[PDB]
Amino acid sequence: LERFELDKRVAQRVKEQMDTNQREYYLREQMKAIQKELGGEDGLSDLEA
Amino acid sequence: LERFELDKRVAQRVKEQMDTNQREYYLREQMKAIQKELGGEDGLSDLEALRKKIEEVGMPEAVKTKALKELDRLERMQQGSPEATVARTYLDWLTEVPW
Amino acid sequence: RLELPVIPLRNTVILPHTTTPVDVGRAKSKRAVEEAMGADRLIFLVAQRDPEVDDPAPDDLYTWGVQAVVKQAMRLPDGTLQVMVEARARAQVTDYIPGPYLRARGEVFSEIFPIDEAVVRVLVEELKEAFEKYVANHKSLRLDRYQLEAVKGTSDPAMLADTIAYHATWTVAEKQEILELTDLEARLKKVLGLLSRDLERFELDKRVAQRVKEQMDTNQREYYLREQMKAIQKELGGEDGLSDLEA
Repeated sequence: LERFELDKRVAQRVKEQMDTNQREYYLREQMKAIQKELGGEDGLSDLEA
Repeated sequence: LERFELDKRVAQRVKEQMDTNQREYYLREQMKAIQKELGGEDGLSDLEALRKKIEEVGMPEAVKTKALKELDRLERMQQGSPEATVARTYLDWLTEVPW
Repeated sequence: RLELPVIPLRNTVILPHTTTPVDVGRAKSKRAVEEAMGADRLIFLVAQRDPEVDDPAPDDLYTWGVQAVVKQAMRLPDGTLQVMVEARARAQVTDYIPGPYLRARGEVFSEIFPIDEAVVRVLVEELKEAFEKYVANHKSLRLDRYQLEAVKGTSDPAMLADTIAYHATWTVAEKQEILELTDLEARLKKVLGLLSRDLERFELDKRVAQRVKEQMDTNQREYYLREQMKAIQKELGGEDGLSDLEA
């Protein structure tokens, strides 16, 4: 009973892992996306300036 | 009539100017919004406090702009690099001196 | 110029011809609502300060308010008294009564008349165009024309300017300022400009959505590229096993 209970525990856990990984991955993706169109994208340039 | 049409066109031009300027800060808002939902919270609003404290104190506008450039230079490595460390120090210096 | 008790709000500036269920959560402000029902069903909603006031104060109310009317006087004794109001039209405010509950000796309906109908109807049509594409483009709101097309007898363009501005979700401080505006089309230009700014945000969303889609397509394509390499390299894997076997 308890072994299958922790099987379900790690089942919800592993689904949360995929949910978390998808969300993390996606979040860093659109911050890359916003970084593509910024004045601060060019503001990082020092010797280029 | 020509003067009034010129005035409305100039007002519209300044309107798109300020709207796109706000669009840049909305992009900044969304980027900091990304930083909070990801873990770390930007060191619990580390640069967020810095940027606001700089630009809650009255600056010349050139100072605000070059401060934003030096701010966005913090996309770099910061482990002894004199390109984020000196940037951190310079940012804090602009943050702390009275105006 | 008459006493109507002012119902405090948190920050919501009630605009004319905008049906609003006002959730009066303060027990110090519920008495204003009860006096508004007991005051010939004549509400004088004057908006508080743009920041949500910790204590509704007479000086926290602006010099302009709206003379609303009780629409649905059902009872909710839950502490957060929900009153469904609709502002008849805006009016200016002269002097106040100390509270809470807040009251003020407000004034008569101070409106701006529909003047120069040609340009005004033209800008209202442009505003309704911007608002209709706002409704049909901004999925973040999806608010129908059931509070704008629902009002037709009072076709005052200030009423529509305050209704369309209400239908969108920019800052309500600008709604307070446009309620204090005396120019009919500067109200219309202000709503149209804020709608254009919102549509600029929306097209920015489309632009960044295109950037993220191309970026994920790029990552996917590189992933397929590497696994080909792995499907092009694994070609001789079996031979390696054979040489690693009897050979």
